[PDB]
Amino acid sequence: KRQWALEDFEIGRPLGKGKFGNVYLAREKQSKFILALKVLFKAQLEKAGVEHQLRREVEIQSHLRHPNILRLYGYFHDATRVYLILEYAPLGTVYRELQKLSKFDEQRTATYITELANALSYCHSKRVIHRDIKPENLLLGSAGELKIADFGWSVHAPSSRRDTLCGTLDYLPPEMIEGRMHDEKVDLWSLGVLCYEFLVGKPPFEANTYQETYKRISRVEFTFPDFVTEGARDLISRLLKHNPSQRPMLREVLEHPWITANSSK
Ligand SMILES: O=C(O)c1ccc(Nc2ncc(F)c(Nc3ccccc3Cl)n2)cc1
Repeated sequence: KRQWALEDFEIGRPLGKGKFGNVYLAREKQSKFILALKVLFKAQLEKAGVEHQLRREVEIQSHLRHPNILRLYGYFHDATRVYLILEYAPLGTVYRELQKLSKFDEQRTATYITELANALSYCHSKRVIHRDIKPENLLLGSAGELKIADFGWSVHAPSSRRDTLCGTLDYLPPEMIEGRMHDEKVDLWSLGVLCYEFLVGKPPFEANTYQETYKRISRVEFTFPDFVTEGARDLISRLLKHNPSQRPMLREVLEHPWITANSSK
Protein backbone atom coordinates (compact mmCIF):
# COMPACT_ATOMS: atom_id res chain seq x y z
CA LYS A 1 0.00 0.00 0.00
CA ARG A 2 3.07 2.25 -0.23
CA GLN A 3 2.47 3.17 3.43
CA TRP A 4 2.54 0.65 6.25
CA ALA A 5 0.42 0.27 9.37
CA LEU A 6 0.59 -1.66 12.61
CA GLU A 7 -1.91 -4.16 11.11
CA ASP A 8 0.62 -5.06 8.38
CA PHE A 9 2.75 -6.64 11.13
CA GLU A 10 2.81 -9.52 13.57
CA ILE A 11 4.41 -8.68 16.91
CA GLY A 12 6.68 -10.91 18.95
CA ARG A 13 8.56 -10.29 22.19
CA PRO A 14 9.97 -6.89 23.01
CA LEU A 15 13.70 -6.98 22.06
CA GLY A 16 14.54 -4.10 24.37
CA LYS A 17 12.66 -1.37 26.25
CA GLY A 18 13.57 2.30 26.14
CA LYS A 19 12.36 5.49 27.81
CA PHE A 20 10.69 6.60 24.58
CA GLY A 21 9.56 3.03 24.00
CA ASN A 22 10.34 -0.53 22.95
CA VAL A 23 11.58 -2.50 19.97
CA TYR A 24 9.62 -5.65 19.31
CA LEU A 25 10.39 -8.67 17.25
CA ALA A 26 8.03 -8.58 14.27
CA ARG A 27 7.21 -10.02 10.85
CA GLU A 28 5.43 -8.47 7.91
CA LYS A 29 2.09 -10.30 7.59
CA GLN A 30 2.49 -11.52 3.98
CA SER A 31 6.15 -12.37 3.12
CA LYS A 32 6.48 -13.42 6.74
CA PHE A 33 9.79 -11.54 6.65
CA ILE A 34 11.18 -10.93 10.12
CA LEU A 35 12.13 -7.45 11.26
CA ALA A 36 12.36 -5.15 14.25
CA LEU A 37 9.78 -2.53 15.08
CA LYS A 38 10.98 0.41 17.14
CA VAL A 39 8.11 2.13 18.90
CA LEU A 40 8.38 5.78 19.90
CA PHE A 41 5.69 7.50 21.94
CA LYS A 42 6.09 11.12 20.82
CA ALA A 43 4.51 11.98 24.12
CA GLN A 44 8.07 11.26 25.21
CA LEU A 45 9.35 12.99 22.11
CA GLU A 46 7.33 16.14 22.81
CA LYS A 47 8.76 16.29 26.31
CA ALA A 48 12.40 16.04 25.19
CA GLY A 49 11.54 18.27 22.25
CA VAL A 50 13.18 16.20 19.57
CA GLU A 51 10.73 15.79 16.71
CA HIS A 52 11.98 17.74 13.75
CA GLN A 53 15.23 16.40 15.12
CA LEU A 54 14.01 12.85 14.76
CA ARG A 55 12.16 13.71 11.57
CA ARG A 56 15.40 14.52 9.75
CA GLU A 57 17.22 11.57 11.30
CA VAL A 58 14.89 9.09 9.63
CA GLU A 59 15.68 10.87 6.37
CA ILE A 60 19.37 10.11 6.54
CA GLN A 61 19.27 6.69 8.18
CA SER A 62 17.06 5.49 5.34
CA HIS A 63 19.58 6.47 2.67
CA LEU A 64 22.35 4.86 4.65
CA ARG A 65 23.44 1.48 3.36
CA HIS A 66 26.27 -0.54 4.85
CA PRO A 67 26.83 -4.16 5.94
CA ASN A 68 27.91 -3.02 9.38
CA ILE A 69 25.12 -0.51 9.89
CA LEU A 70 21.65 -1.71 10.87
CA ARG A 71 19.34 -0.75 8.03
CA LEU A 72 16.25 1.43 8.27
CA TYR A 73 13.63 -0.28 6.14
CA GLY A 74 10.74 2.19 6.47
CA TYR A 75 8.65 4.25 8.88
CA PHE A 76 5.08 5.25 9.71
CA HIS A 77 3.09 6.75 12.57
CA ASP A 78 -0.48 6.33 13.69
CA ALA A 79 -1.46 9.13 16.02
CA THR A 80 0.23 8.51 19.33
CA ARG A 81 3.32 6.55 18.16
CA VAL A 82 6.09 6.47 15.64
CA TYR A 83 7.21 3.21 14.15
CA LEU A 84 10.66 2.51 12.74
CA ILE A 85 10.84 -0.54 10.55
CA LEU A 86 14.28 -1.85 11.32
CA GLU A 87 16.55 -4.55 10.01
CA TYR A 88 16.56 -7.42 12.50
CA ALA A 89 19.77 -8.57 14.18
CA PRO A 90 19.52 -12.30 15.14
CA LEU A 91 22.42 -12.31 17.50
CA GLY A 92 21.56 -9.40 19.80
CA THR A 93 23.87 -6.93 21.54
CA VAL A 94 27.64 -7.07 21.65
CA TYR A 95 27.17 -5.95 25.26
CA ARG A 96 25.45 -9.17 26.17
CA GLU A 97 28.14 -11.18 24.43
CA LEU A 98 30.91 -9.28 26.13
CA GLN A 99 29.24 -9.67 29.49
CA LYS A 100 28.92 -13.41 28.81
CA LEU A 101 32.60 -13.99 27.94
CA SER A 102 33.66 -11.16 30.25
CA LYS A 103 36.29 -10.10 27.65
CA PHE A 104 37.14 -10.62 23.95
CA ASP A 105 40.39 -11.52 22.21
CA GLU A 106 42.53 -9.71 19.68
CA GLN A 107 41.28 -11.67 16.71
CA ARG A 108 37.65 -10.93 17.70
CA THR A 109 38.42 -7.40 18.78
CA ALA A 110 40.43 -6.34 15.71
CA THR A 111 37.67 -7.53 13.43
CA TYR A 112 34.88 -5.74 15.27
CA ILE A 113 37.10 -2.67 15.19
CA THR A 114 37.77 -2.81 11.45
CA GLU A 115 34.01 -3.31 10.91
CA LEU A 116 33.16 -0.25 13.01
CA ALA A 117 35.82 1.71 11.19
CA ASN A 118 34.33 1.09 7.73
CA ALA A 119 30.95 1.86 9.10
CA LEU A 120 32.00 5.31 10.43
CA SER A 121 34.14 5.98 7.37
CA TYR A 122 30.97 5.33 5.44
CA CYS A 123 29.01 7.60 7.78
CA HIS A 124 31.69 10.23 7.61
CA SER A 125 31.58 10.27 3.82
CA LYS A 126 27.82 10.72 4.05
CA ARG A 127 28.40 13.67 6.38
CA VAL A 128 27.33 11.82 9.52
CA ILE A 129 29.47 11.87 12.64
CA HIS A 130 29.04 11.16 16.32
CA ARG A 131 27.31 7.79 16.13
CA ASP A 132 26.87 6.42 19.63
CA ILE A 133 28.85 3.18 19.46
CA LYS A 134 28.93 1.92 23.06
CA PRO A 135 28.45 -1.90 23.20
CA GLU A 136 24.75 -1.85 24.09
CA ASN A 137 24.06 0.04 20.84
CA LEU A 138 25.87 -2.56 18.80
CA LEU A 139 24.08 -5.59 17.50
CA LEU A 140 25.31 -8.82 15.90
CA GLY A 141 24.12 -9.72 12.45
CA SER A 142 23.23 -12.98 10.71
CA ALA A 143 26.47 -14.91 11.11
CA GLY A 144 29.26 -12.95 12.79
CA GLU A 145 28.87 -9.30 11.97
CA LEU A 146 28.74 -6.10 13.96
CA LYS A 147 26.03 -3.56 13.25
CA ILE A 148 25.67 -0.04 14.62
CA ALA A 149 22.14 0.48 15.91
CA ASP A 150 22.40 3.93 17.42
CA PHE A 151 19.63 6.14 16.04
CA GLY A 152 16.39 5.72 18.04
CA TRP A 153 17.46 6.56 21.53
CA SER A 154 18.82 3.59 23.36
CA VAL A 155 16.84 0.54 24.38
CA HIS A 156 17.75 -2.28 26.75
CA ALA A 157 17.12 -6.05 26.98
CA PRO A 158 16.27 -7.40 30.44
CA SER A 159 19.60 -7.94 32.17
CA SER A 160 21.54 -6.37 35.07
CA ARG A 161 20.44 -3.16 36.88
CA ARG A 162 23.68 -1.91 38.22
CA ASP A 163 24.01 0.74 35.56
CA THR A 164 20.84 2.34 34.25
CA LEU A 165 23.19 5.12 33.67
CA CYS A 166 25.66 5.00 35.69
CA GLY A 167 26.94 3.97 32.21
CA THR A 168 27.19 7.35 30.68
CA LEU A 169 30.36 9.38 30.35
CA ASP A 170 32.61 6.43 29.70
CA TYR A 171 32.31 6.77 25.89
CA LEU A 172 32.13 10.59 25.80
CA PRO A 173 35.27 12.51 24.76
CA PRO A 174 36.65 15.50 26.72
CA GLU A 175 35.46 17.97 24.07
CA MET A 176 31.94 16.60 24.27
CA ILE A 177 31.75 16.32 28.04
CA GLU A 178 33.37 19.75 28.41
CA GLY A 179 30.68 21.38 26.29
CA ARG A 180 32.75 22.37 23.29
CA MET A 181 32.11 21.96 19.60
CA HIS A 182 33.39 18.69 18.18
CA ASP A 183 34.50 17.44 14.75
CA GLU A 184 34.36 13.94 13.23
CA LYS A 185 37.27 13.11 15.55
CA VAL A 186 34.91 12.31 18.46
CA ASP A 187 34.15 8.91 16.97
CA LEU A 188 37.83 8.08 17.12
CA TRP A 189 37.75 8.67 20.90
CA SER A 190 34.97 6.14 21.06
CA LEU A 191 36.77 3.43 19.07
CA GLY A 192 39.56 3.93 21.53
CA VAL A 193 37.15 3.33 24.36
CA LEU A 194 35.39 0.40 22.71
CA CYS A 195 38.69 -1.26 21.97
CA TYR A 196 39.75 -1.00 25.52
CA GLU A 197 36.55 -2.46 26.89
CA PHE A 198 36.73 -5.29 24.34
CA LEU A 199 40.05 -6.47 25.70
CA VAL A 200 39.61 -5.46 29.29
CA GLY A 201 35.92 -6.04 29.81
CA LYS A 202 35.60 -2.71 31.52
CA PRO A 203 36.00 0.75 29.98
CA PRO A 204 39.22 2.76 30.71
CA PHE A 205 37.52 5.59 32.61
CA GLU A 206 35.11 3.53 34.69
CA ALA A 207 34.75 4.88 38.23
CA ASN A 208 32.16 4.95 40.99
CA THR A 209 31.45 8.67 40.83
CA TYR A 210 30.57 10.66 37.76
CA GLN A 211 33.17 13.20 38.85
CA GLU A 212 35.99 10.72 39.22
CA THR A 213 35.08 9.35 35.82
CA TYR A 214 35.01 12.84 34.40
CA LYS A 215 38.34 13.47 36.14
CA ARG A 216 40.04 10.51 34.38
CA ILE A 217 38.56 11.31 30.98
CA SER A 218 39.64 14.96 30.86
CA ARG A 219 43.03 14.27 32.35
CA VAL A 220 43.14 11.13 30.18
CA GLU A 221 44.14 8.87 33.01
CA PHE A 222 43.87 5.24 32.06
CA THR A 223 46.15 2.27 32.65
CA PHE A 224 46.24 -1.13 30.96
CA PRO A 225 46.16 -4.46 32.80
CA ASP A 226 49.31 -6.54 32.35
CA PHE A 227 48.03 -8.77 29.53
CA VAL A 228 47.19 -6.24 26.86
CA THR A 229 49.41 -6.66 23.84
CA GLU A 230 51.67 -3.64 23.37
CA GLY A 231 50.39 -3.38 19.77
CA ALA A 232 46.95 -2.99 21.34
CA ARG A 233 48.23 -0.27 23.70
CA ASP A 234 49.77 1.44 20.72
CA LEU A 235 46.47 1.77 18.86
CA ILE A 236 44.40 2.58 21.92
CA SER A 237 46.92 5.15 23.14
CA ARG A 238 47.09 6.65 19.72
CA LEU A 239 43.25 6.65 19.78
CA LEU A 240 42.61 8.34 23.11
CA LYS A 241 44.26 11.70 22.89
CA HIS A 242 42.93 14.73 24.69
CA ASN A 243 43.70 16.61 21.47
CA PRO A 244 41.21 15.75 18.72
CA SER A 245 43.74 16.75 15.99
CA GLN A 246 46.26 14.29 17.46
CA ARG A 247 43.96 11.34 16.90
CA PRO A 248 44.33 9.16 13.77
CA MET A 249 42.25 9.23 10.65
CA LEU A 250 39.98 6.22 10.23
CA ARG A 251 42.21 4.62 7.61
CA GLU A 252 45.30 4.87 9.79
CA VAL A 253 43.32 2.57 12.08
CA LEU A 254 42.62 0.11 9.30
CA GLU A 255 46.34 0.41 8.42
CA HIS A 256 47.51 -0.24 11.96
CA PRO A 257 49.92 -3.22 12.33
CA TRP A 258 47.97 -4.77 15.16
CA ILE A 259 44.71 -4.24 13.31
CA THR A 260 45.95 -5.97 10.17
CA ALA A 261 47.76 -8.53 12.36
CA ASN A 262 44.76 -10.02 14.31
CA SER A 263 41.87 -9.04 12.01
CA SER A 264 39.90 -11.49 9.91
CA LYS A 265 38.86 -8.63 7.61
O1 LIG B 1 17.69 -11.46 22.71
C1 LIG B 1 17.96 -10.23 22.71
O2 LIG B 1 18.09 -9.61 23.82
C2 LIG B 1 18.05 -9.53 21.37
C3 LIG B 1 18.24 -10.31 20.23
C4 LIG B 1 18.31 -9.72 18.97
C5 LIG B 1 18.17 -8.34 18.85
N1 LIG B 1 18.25 -7.73 17.48
C6 LIG B 1 17.85 -6.38 17.21
N2 LIG B 1 17.61 -6.08 15.94
C7 LIG B 1 17.22 -4.83 15.60
C8 LIG B 1 17.07 -3.86 16.59
F1 LIG B 1 16.68 -2.61 16.26
C9 LIG B 1 17.33 -4.22 17.93
N3 LIG B 1 17.20 -3.24 18.98
C10 LIG B 1 17.85 -3.33 20.28
C11 LIG B 1 17.21 -4.03 21.29
C12 LIG B 1 17.78 -4.12 22.55
C13 LIG B 1 19.00 -3.52 22.82
C14 LIG B 1 19.65 -2.81 21.81
C15 LIG B 1 19.07 -2.71 20.56
CL1 LIG B 1 19.95 -1.82 19.39
N4 LIG B 1 17.73 -5.48 18.21
C16 LIG B 1 17.97 -7.56 20.00
C17 LIG B 1 17.91 -8.15 21.26
